[PDB]
Amino acid sequence: TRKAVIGYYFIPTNQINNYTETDTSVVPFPVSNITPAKAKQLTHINFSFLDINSNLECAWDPATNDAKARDVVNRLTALKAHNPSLRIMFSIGGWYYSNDLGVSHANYVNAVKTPASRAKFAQSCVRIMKDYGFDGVDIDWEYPQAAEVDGFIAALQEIRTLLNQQTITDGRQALPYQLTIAGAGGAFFLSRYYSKLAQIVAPLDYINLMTYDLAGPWEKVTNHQAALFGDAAGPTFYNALREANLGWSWEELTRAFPSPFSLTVDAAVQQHLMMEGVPSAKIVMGVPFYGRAFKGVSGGNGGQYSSHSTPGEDPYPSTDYWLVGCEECVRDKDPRIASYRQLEQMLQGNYGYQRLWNDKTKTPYLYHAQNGLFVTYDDAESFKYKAKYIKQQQLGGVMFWHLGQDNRNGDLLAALDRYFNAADYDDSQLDMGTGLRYTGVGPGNLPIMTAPAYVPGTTYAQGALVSYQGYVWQTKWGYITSAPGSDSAWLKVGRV
Amino acid sequence: TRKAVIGYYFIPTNQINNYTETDTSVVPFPVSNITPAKAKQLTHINFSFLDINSNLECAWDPATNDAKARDVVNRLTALKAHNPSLRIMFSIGGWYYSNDLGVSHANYVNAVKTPASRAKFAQSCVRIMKDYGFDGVDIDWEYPQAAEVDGFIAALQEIRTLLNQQTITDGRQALPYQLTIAGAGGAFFLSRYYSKLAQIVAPLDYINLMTYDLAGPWEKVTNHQAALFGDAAGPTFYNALREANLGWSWEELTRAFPSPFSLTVDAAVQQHLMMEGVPSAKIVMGVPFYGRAFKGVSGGNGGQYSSHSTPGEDPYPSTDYWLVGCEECVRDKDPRIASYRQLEQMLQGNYGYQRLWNDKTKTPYLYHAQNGLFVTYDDAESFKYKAKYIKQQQLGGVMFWHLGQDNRNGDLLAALDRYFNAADYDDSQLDMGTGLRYTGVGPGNLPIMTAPAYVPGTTYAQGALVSYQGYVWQTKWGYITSAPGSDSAWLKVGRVA
Ligand SMILES: NC(N)=NCCC[C@@H]1NC(=O)[C@@H]2CCCN2C1=O
Ligand SMILES: NC(N)=NCCC[C@@H]1NC(=O)[C@@H]2CCCN2C1=O
Repeated sequence: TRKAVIGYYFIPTNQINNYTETDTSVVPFPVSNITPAKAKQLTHINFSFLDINSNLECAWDPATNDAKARDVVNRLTALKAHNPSLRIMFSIGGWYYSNDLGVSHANYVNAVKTPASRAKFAQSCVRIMKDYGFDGVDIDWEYPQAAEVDGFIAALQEIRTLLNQQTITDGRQALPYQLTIAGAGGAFFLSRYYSKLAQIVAPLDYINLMTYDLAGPWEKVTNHQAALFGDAAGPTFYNALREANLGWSWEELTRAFPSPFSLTVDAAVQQHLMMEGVPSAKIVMGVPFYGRAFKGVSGGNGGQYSSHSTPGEDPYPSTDYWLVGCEECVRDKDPRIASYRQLEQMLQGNYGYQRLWNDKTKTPYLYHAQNGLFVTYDDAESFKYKAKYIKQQQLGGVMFWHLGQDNRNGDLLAALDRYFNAADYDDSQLDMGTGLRYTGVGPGNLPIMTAPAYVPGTTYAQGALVSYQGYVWQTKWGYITSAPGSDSAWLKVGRV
Repeated sequence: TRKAVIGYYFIPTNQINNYTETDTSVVPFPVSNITPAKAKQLTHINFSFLDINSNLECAWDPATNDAKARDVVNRLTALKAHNPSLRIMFSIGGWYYSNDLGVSHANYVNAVKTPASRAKFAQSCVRIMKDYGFDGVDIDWEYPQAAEVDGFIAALQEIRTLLNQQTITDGRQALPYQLTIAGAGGAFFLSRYYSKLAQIVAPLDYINLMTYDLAGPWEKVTNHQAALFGDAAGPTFYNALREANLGWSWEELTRAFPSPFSLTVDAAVQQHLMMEGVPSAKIVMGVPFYGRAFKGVSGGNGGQYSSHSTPGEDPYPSTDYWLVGCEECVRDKDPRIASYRQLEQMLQGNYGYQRLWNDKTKTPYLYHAQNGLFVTYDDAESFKYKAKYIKQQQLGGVMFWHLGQDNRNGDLLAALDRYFNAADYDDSQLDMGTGLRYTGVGPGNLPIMTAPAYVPGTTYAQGALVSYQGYVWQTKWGYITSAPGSDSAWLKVGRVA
């Protein structure tokens, strides 16, 4: 099965309202930049972002010029002429609109509240999809909280019901309408809805993990924002999942959620695979087409794992654009984020940056020894290991933010496509390294094991293993006189 | 309120059937050994044991001569003439009958299954109670677990309803019929029903904790079987309550159930107190009137916390009776258990035992340097600390197993009564020691705390404390923008006044 390659196309309301493909000063990345070749390397483009309004319906920014919006969307759907598998999805939400303190947060909470609010909301998503010509719905609420999760799940189920009906009504069996969400790629936010992951993923074609922004100026020490595996020399974090609303025992929580742990892409993927009912084929690994920069770092590990003096607030609370050579940072008034396109230009500009590589995390980073700057980012090299992991772990594919950040030749996208699809690319010998793997074990990823059938009437010693009801169990202490599932002394440790 | 003093009177079916008060080789402990003085020192006598038959009703062992059974019980209820507060309870169950692998275990599981079975069983308990002249029902199922607990709770509730009505019918308001159970005194068995303790205890007058047998040959390291407090030098154990179906977070489980921990009497009592809705007044501390012996122990620490070579199978699989001076052990065929009566004799018999004391656990022990023996037991001195604990912790009283093991003068029973009631006993200056106390805190026994009210729309740093919906909450990590409650970021740490 072809791996999904999902790229976000984000365009601010002012750029839509002033849309032009001939003046990068107004619209830095117009649709025309997505050439036929690039359209063929994508399976999905997530047009972003739409929102949920006070009327609790899916809707465009109230300030959007609808006729201009329709034309931009039509340009995107026109790309399907070059790739019959291409889908132009539209994304609802994003951090700005939906975070707990975001401008539209209450609308998300209220829209999933009742059977009626959900029906109205689901209907609006499908109506918007059909009216503008989109191929599916992607919801990026960052993020529903424990008490809102059942409502969220029910809303997704409703949209799924309506989309499947629309697929048949439109004769779209060959390319069914889809439903996806952008899911948390870090344990802290993930813990909000983790316990009900299976129910959340059931109505989805994919859950696209935001497995990046795992480091930022909001953290005390610099770190890689999307390390594939862990580096023992780097910072470790509290494993929030042990506090998720699971109802599991201490042994179960402990074995599934070691703490502290390394916040990496592998951790997030493995945490999802640990839940039963969450299929690897629906998990999509997100990757960033941008880097995060920090100032005020010290030497010793090339800028890595160092204290820093970078403001963590949004918007950037200063006028000091200190990321040397980053012209896009001046345009966007924030030196803490730089597109791969800009970083590549900074590297060939002799600005004082050294490109270094961490072979544990399998990610590159820049160090500016003169100015004390550190940049964590991803590139065509880190993408080889992530692509191999996606294939080995049988994931659904890759997602990335965002298309306008790739370089002019579309090298990052081309690399992802190459790694999955090129007949002459062979990563059989690619060394995945010795970085730390997440070793938690849960209901969903128990190892295959064998053990004698449990025998009623037998008394078991501590550490004994038996098979019962299709799983292998081990005793937590001795003199066990009742059965697995009915005596708490038994721990499920394997399957089959 | 007077503290309860609940003593078991256990008599095997063969002794009932050949009951005699003039031949200790047939009946070692006849009822006649309970004088008026002893009757006045007790508040309850738990006659044991009755069972639950295949008809799922309370019943005597089928092999019991009924007339002889009534005569033994009559000797016990006649003691009431000497103490108007005394109750002769009858106990249903016990280890032999009710353990998972016991001969009658199925009957316990099936009797509590449905409204009909529970009604039938509860009616039979009250019928036996009235027919034989008992003053209450005590159930000692060791122990219900899983799906059985809800049924058990409903059966207890049903018996309570029937007893209360019987009390009114009989005009027994001055000494109402009572309902109690023997409860696990250790976390492993306690974990079976721990999550529903409040519901189990609601219909009871008392839950009598079997806070003994916390050490035994079944364990690789010798230890005190009923330490009041812990000795950091002794063995520690996995806290099984961490595995009960409580629905608590990892932090809550860890805070409530330190692990490994010292299996002590204080741990069991504190573990019950940690659960919301379990009143200290209903908690009864059990104590043993017998000791457990180990052979093959090493020198150095008086036989304490040493490897040993003591058989663990039951029955005692050997014919070797190695507990020096213990002839009772010969009569009963097991050198691993001895009554306080017999142990006291071994101490007056110049057999080479040293009586030592652990000032952390507040318990005595015997050490036979010559033969490599260790005996853990309780005596009048250890009962001083336990009785003071009962008073300080406002527990309902003390329970013990069993009356036949006290010495002929009834000194252990006399000591307990004295510690609770004698005007001439003063423990105000008795030092409880520095042994390890159980310090778990449960979401159901949080301290009063004070914090600013939670402000919606605020972002909280790690470790911040706020008050919200009756509790004080602490954040487990930073940048918290969610409200306290089920949300993973917040931990209930205190109660708002
Ligand atoms: N200015 C900053 N931080 N840019 C990085 C934006 C990362 C971007 N934010 C989002 O909310 C969407 C949700 C879907 C995935 N997204 C992103 O990667
Ligand atoms: N021979 C031995 N092991 N004697 C110790 C028996 C302890 C005794 N056993 C039980 O089942 C009753 C239930 C009520 C309290 N019990 C005991 O202490």
